[PDB]
Amino acid sequence: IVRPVADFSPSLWGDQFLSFSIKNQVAEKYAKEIEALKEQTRNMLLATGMKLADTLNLIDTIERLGISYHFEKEIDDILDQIYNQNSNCNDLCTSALQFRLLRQHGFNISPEIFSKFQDENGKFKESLASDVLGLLNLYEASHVRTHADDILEDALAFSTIHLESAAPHLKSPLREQVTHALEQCLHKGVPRVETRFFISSIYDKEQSKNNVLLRFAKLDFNLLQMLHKQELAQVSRWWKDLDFVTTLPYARDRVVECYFWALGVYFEPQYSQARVMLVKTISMISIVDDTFDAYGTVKELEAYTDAIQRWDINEIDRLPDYMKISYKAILDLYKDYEKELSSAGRSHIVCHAIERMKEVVRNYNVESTWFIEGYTPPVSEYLSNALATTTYYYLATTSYLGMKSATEQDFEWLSKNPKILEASVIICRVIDDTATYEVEKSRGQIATGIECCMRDYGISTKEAMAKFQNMAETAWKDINEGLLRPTPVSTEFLTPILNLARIVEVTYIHNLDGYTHPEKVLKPHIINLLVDSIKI
Ligand SMILES: O=S(=O)(O)C[C@@H](O)CN1CCOCC1
Ligand SMILES: [Ca+2]
Ligand SMILES: [Ca+2]
Repeated sequence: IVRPVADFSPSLWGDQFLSFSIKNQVAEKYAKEIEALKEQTRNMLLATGMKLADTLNLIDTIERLGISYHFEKEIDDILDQIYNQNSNCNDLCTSALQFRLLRQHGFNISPEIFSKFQDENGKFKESLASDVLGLLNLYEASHVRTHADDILEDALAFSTIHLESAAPHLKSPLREQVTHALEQCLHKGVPRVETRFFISSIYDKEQSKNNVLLRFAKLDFNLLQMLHKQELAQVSRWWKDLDFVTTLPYARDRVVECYFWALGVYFEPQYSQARVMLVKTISMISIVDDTFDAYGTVKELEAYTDAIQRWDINEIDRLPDYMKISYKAILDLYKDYEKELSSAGRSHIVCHAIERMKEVVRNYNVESTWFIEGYTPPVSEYLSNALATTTYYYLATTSYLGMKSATEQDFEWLSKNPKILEASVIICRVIDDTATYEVEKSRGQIATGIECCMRDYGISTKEAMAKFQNMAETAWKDINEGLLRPTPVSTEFLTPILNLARIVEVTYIHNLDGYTHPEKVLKPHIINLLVDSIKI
């Protein structure tokens, strides 16, 4: 059997993450000062007689500084108050910020708040073109619309064209904030990534910065980073001891990139166990993906697929040696999961992730069959198979395993493919297909999403690209509506799904695959998040 030529670049990281020993002295000093700064900051939030604009800016700053997870109660109480008071009487900057912060937190504030800023056409008054802070907040707000917010249809185009026009002459760091925003809006960004940029590039350079907040933000960021580095070392040791690097050399070695993905889903200390479990899964299904894609024969993949469905160590003999390696590791990983959850009495819930893995692997096999037969399905049939092969139903389910307050009813809700999950899956599917179209067309993949789309509708590659973009825009409006209260499950279980969508946007920015090619996109992120501390 002549296998295909391996052409994945090695891990760019070597072992620089394998061993990290926390300096307990520094950690305890940071935590002790953070405790004091946390209380000071709580008192800023609870201060009476604050103006609306002042309150919204405080909340926004604390969120962008990445320290709002300390104040979920306080911030919710305040936004709820603001939501229920309906004092509609402000300027563009405050109105746009009010709208965004309320919507991001699930408060269904009416988009009518923007009507005073528009003419009879629903087009924004061009007289606002010289209000940069208004334009910026409108811009950010434009990204949180649902299907009921067509009044905001023009906001993105309007704010973008005038922000671009104004940017070169703005003072710093406002210029850099505007420029960054035009490239990466806050709502669709990975929170830690935007937080790192905001702290170091913007807030630290603001003449008006609050010193208590800056200090709090730098210490908290660097302390959590210590945890993230301990987690990544622990995960690096686990991966090294699997040695897929050598025994399965055909597969992408990207456990660091997988950790960045898990960090994007949640960064908070309380999700440490959830994070470690998740990254192991992303890493392992990545192995399986490359087994189907870039190594295994048709006959081999059939056997592998059927053994996964049956899920039993007795099936290993029916597999080639190299497939036995990953197959035992997969079964082992889930036994580890059950054991790790045993003391919380939550072992039983692991079955949900297992069934989603089986689903993924079934659809991998279908994808291979199609490729071998040279079959180009209609878009509907393509999607019925390729949505699961994003792995996103699977990763979302996996993300709940370590979350201590996840219940059976939460998994039951997720198992029904709720709308917010479906949207996140679609975004991953259509962005991936837009980015990887030309590469996979050269590899002979006649069953790529874009190809299917072209042949089905009889349209050019350009028009097919656009239709997929539309599906992405539709899906983000669905995610946004999916966050509005009342929510079908607690918000804590929506945020990972939202964050999975963000990860797509961030990983495939400027239409390239940053997971397969981490050097351009992911590498600076990983360095900013997991190598370099923020200089204090
Ligand atoms: O290279 S593609 O195969 O087109 C896209 C893959 O990166 C998708 N998987 C890989 C493993 O991590 C989860 C997503
Ligand atoms: Ca693949
Ligand atoms: Ca793909």
